[PDB]
Amino acid sequence: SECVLGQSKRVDFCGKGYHLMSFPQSAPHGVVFLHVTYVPAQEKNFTTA
Amino acid sequence: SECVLGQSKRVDFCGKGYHLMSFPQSAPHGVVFLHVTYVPAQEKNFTTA
Repeated sequence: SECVLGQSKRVDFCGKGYHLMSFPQSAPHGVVFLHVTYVPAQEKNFTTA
Repeated sequence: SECVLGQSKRVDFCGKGYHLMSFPQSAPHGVVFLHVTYVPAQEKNFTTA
């Protein structure tokens, strides 16, 4: 109800990172979620005030 | 996962009041949280439109 039917702001609820979406899949006696998330990359230092 | 690794918008979940931060500590067979929150103070009336 939270991951699929909208976007989630709870940390580490729908995947690891900033959540984007989720896709459900059926499974025998269970369910599988395919969470699509967003992760940063190469960074750089700067001087801030 | 929620109070420590981020900021929580849920009400009366990560302590009482507007949540600011949280700190974890270990105890024999358990965990202890130190929630740091924000609470209003002395107020005054005003006329509004």
